[PDB]
Amino acid sequence: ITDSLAVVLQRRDWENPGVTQLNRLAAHPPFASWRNSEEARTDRPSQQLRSLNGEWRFAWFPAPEAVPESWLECDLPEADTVVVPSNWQMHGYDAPIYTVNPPFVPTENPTGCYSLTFNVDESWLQEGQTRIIFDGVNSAFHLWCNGRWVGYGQDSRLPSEFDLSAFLRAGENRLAVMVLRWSDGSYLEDRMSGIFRDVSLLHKPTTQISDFHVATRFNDDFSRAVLEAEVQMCGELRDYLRVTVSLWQGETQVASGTAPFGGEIIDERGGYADRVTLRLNVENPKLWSAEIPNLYRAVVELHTADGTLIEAEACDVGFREVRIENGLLLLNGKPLLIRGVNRHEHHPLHGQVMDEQTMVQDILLMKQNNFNAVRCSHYPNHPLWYTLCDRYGLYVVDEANIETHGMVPMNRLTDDPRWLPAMSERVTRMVQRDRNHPSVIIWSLGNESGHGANHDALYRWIKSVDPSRPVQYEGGGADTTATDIICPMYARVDEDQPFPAVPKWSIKKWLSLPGETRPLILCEYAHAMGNSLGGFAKYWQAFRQYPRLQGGFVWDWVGLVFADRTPHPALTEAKHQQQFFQFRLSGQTIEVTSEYLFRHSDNELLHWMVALDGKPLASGEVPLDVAPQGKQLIELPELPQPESAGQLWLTVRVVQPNATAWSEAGHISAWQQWRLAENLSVTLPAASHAIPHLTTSEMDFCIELGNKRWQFNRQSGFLSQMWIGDKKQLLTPLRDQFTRAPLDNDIGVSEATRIDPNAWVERWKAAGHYQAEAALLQCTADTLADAVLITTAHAWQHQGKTLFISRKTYRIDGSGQMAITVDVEVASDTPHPARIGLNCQLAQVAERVNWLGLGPQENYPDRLTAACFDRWDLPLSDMYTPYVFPSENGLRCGTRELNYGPHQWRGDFQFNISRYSQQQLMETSHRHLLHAEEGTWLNIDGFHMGIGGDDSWSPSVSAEFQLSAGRYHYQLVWCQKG
Amino acid sequence: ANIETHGMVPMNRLTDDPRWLPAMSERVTRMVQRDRNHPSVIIWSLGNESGHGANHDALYRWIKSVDPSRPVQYEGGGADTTATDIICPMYARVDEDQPFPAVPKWSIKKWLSLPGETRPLILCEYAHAMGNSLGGFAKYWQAFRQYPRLQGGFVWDWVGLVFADRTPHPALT
Repeated sequence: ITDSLAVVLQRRDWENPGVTQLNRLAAHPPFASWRNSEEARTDRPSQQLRSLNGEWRFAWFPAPEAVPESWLECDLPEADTVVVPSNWQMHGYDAPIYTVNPPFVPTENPTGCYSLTFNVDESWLQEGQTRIIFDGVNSAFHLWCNGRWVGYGQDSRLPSEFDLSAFLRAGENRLAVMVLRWSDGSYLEDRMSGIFRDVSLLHKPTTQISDFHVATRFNDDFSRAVLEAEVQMCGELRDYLRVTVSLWQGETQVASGTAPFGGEIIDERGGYADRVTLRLNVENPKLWSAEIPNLYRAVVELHTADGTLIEAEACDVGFREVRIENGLLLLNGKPLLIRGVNRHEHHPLHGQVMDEQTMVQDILLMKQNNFNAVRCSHYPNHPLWYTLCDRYGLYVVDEANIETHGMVPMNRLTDDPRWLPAMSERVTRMVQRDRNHPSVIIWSLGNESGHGANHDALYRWIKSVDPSRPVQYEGGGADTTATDIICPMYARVDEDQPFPAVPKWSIKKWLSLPGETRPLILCEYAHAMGNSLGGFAKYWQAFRQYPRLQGGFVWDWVGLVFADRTPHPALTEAKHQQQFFQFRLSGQTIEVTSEYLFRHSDNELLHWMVALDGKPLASGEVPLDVAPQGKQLIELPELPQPESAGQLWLTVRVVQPNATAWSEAGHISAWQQWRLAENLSVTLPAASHAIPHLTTSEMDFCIELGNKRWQFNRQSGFLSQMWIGDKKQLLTPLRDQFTRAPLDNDIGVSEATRIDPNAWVERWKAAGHYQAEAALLQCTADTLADAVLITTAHAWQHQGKTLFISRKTYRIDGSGQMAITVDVEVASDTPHPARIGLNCQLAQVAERVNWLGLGPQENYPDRLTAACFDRWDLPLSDMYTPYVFPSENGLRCGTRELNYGPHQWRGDFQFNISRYSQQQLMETSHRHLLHAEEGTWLNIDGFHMGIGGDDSWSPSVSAEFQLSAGRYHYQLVWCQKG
Repeated sequence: ANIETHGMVPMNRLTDDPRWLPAMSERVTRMVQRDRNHPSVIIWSLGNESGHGANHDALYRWIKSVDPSRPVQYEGGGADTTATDIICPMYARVDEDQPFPAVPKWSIKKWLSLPGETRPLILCEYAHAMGNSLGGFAKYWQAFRQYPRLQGGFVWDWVGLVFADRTPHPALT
């Protein structure tokens, strides 16, 4: 018959861009079909919305032409039971991976056959309309109900609704869903097939609310608002039908309106008889923002003239105005600063199935790290996400599910009018679904699809239908006519990237180009792959200095956190750079500037502390009373002035004494540190009575002092062994190190098969930095009046070229201390080294690492503003960052003192300490393959290269963070317990 | 024009007074009447350091009516008033803002991109050459070459960059 798979799978609707759906209902805001208005007002669950999530029968087939006809009537015997909201590649049916003919898809199209057997009660079948809703099905699908074909759907990321009234019988019914892995829609979504979102049954009355959308208008000072609500009905029109729209603040009704159906005259033929526009006046409305997410409840009742209710719908309403004025994006008249992050829908252990608790955890983490905006990365999200962003407060950019980055002209589809219908569906249905949410402030036309005329047409469509929101689009150079905002991807603060026909100007230069008036917000910046986010403070200095630089979205929230939502160290950096209080020090006065636009600092307390080399001396706490965008002066008490040598540090932090909806009591939101005053140590070490004794064989230099011994290998010139009593302290000799295990930013997109030679790791490998051999040049050993002096000279050579020369002096005096001075010259023509330091493997393993230096968390020369100077004590495992792909990690900069076991190192250095060598980190592909080595590897660097982070496919370490000086000096004193 | 009232304490006390409009108008109109035929003259300047009054706007409009072939520039009242076709700051810096009250000296890069600003920027005075000076000149010229609407400037005091006997200062190199 006509419902057999032979007839249905004959036109190949999945290989036709002109067919994106069959028998699919219109798009609309989410509906519950409440039959009592009190349940709609309180958002209570509706008896008319029945979830079909749960156990479904599933079968897998290599191609759609391999499914037996009997599947249409009876469930297959070998079918496996699954939970329907899921991806079938989480169950071992076909292999998904991360990674040609625009209309055609491969003939071997993996096919999932879902089926459900369910009861429909008689009341639903007696009257009204029953529909099935698929919140998301990846690629395309065909639907059968009790063996009769219903319809066809595409656009995985938006709901597909089908009228099931004529197909449902009494009692048991069977739904059969054939889901294809690829369709023509895959060319706009350029894996992970299946029914990955919720499946529901909705019952509406015969006459019903088919649509409704709300808008807010304000006077000049936002003290008066008009809420306009347009309501569309479908069904049989009657003269007694009424629509009431009521607005509620809590349990208090603030406005209400009622009217029959029939709108104003639109043109010569009249108006809409099935539509009604109600206008509600709200005096002094509580405005919605991310800082204070004030919400109202709008209840739309379709009833009769006498008063019996037919059906009720409801939504949350936020009174807020978004507009671009004089080149500035304003919310409620104030210029926004977007502290945004890009976020994909990725469950920690369920693929693309997003549940409520994961969303709440993510929102809490983002708000706790000073994010106020989120970008729906390249497709519309679960509808619950927008509700949660309304309720907690987060600016949302809603993005159409259009992504054609694989195209070689890259606008081949988006400049073709034959693809205009498919793109128009993906834009219009998203706008029709999500236009009522106050959190959604910007529409995005999609991601990386070039710039065609379809983009301009859809941009103009959105501007006509919804003028309340700006439209942004990155594509064709991030500044085309299809965007209201210049929205570059990974443009840099100061350095231009003049690519042909799509240059990435520096954002400062981009703002001032001839004729350019628009605000600039980066849709993607600060790529967080691996050990990254160097140079973030430069971006935020630019954001705060330039009015039309209004922020951006950091790429990949999850990423800034691990899959289990464990935070990356760079997240701390972001939290510090995006904090809402800026601090200035002048003498003994702290100026606190609030970066809040709307809220007073009513839950803010300023704690301060003064410390000398990590030892606290004075502290206090001052309540903050700062108006939005205002300033508060805090005069400090007379600060201590110690006579003891050391450097005075003043730390201030902002604490929230009370808990909020998103933070616990005592939450730290902002902080800042200053150097107050330094006293130089002029006290001399008391002269010792003993003198270290030197013994010289041809093999080694041996120095003895009490129970301590130092042995230098004369063949190699390096300190080879150390003895306390009779215990050897070293496993590997202390030797110069100029390389690091490459980071994701060092590697770039360089591949073993496809080498990119501009990458840092490629330049280091070609120069022979990893294969350079140390050759001893001079070695002298002398006894002074009160010490022993060892001097060595080493040259590193590769293929006849000297890359580095290291000259070192070792002074061992009568107190047991060993001072090491290192002077290194680097050839100007070799690539700048990743580091200049010393490396050794300590024989003993200790539980704790103590250090007077910067920050508790890993910090680097170009990512260290969020670290504070103090005395830190951590477990050894806390000194290693478990990046998925192993690399150099765990460095602590600005370190004056390091204590590990019985060993102390003093000076001015960076260090990392771990159980993994740089060699093992380089040669291990995944972090689970790492194995702890016998002792502790210590890397003490005098100098270290920046890590970059602007992007991960080109060098991004700024010149001020490269080791280009050519000559380098450092000193470190090594002593033991005594 | 030979208009310079930098000693005034409101500093636009004379140039905002209509009783001084005739005297200023003579100094502007007679200069334009004398020098309008020279091809080397490409920009008219309304004077130096006189605040910003309504007389400046009136004389700017006069020049635009009489001689539309040349742009009119004026530093005064913040170097970006309605009496100038060019943002012409005095000694504004490449990267560091100097936010003085009511006459801020923005960084030139920031000055270009202020909301609503469309004009080119040319510094009428920069790189003060008193004594051993001209450090940071390369920063100015890196900014000039990077930014299209940063179109250069005039170094202060040719003679100065040279001594009185025209012997060259090292910074001239």
